[PDB]
Amino acid sequence: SMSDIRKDLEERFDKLVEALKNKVDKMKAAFRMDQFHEERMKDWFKDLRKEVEQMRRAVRNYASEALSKINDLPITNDDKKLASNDVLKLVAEVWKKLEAILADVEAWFTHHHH
Repeated sequence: SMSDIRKDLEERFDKLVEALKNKVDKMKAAFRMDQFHEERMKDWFKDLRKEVEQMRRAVRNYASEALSKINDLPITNDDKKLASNDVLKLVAEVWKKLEAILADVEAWFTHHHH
């Protein structure tokens, strides 16, 4: 069924978001506003952008597989397109959440620093 496919996809998306958030939160709690820590944020931001890229890659892989499952269902082509539309909406929402996490910690450090 459609809802199973959707529900399972959204659960994977939510795990990526939780995992990214955990990584960012734990850095902020370890962060002291001193020099050693300041000079390292450049590299840590570099590594966080790689992480986001890797998760956006996972997002495409997970969505491609959901679309595969949808296209195997005994439903009309019209219904398949409606389903893929719903998948694409879920993809847009996990993208937005992943990008906000990154944007938010980048703003936290700029603001911490000004």
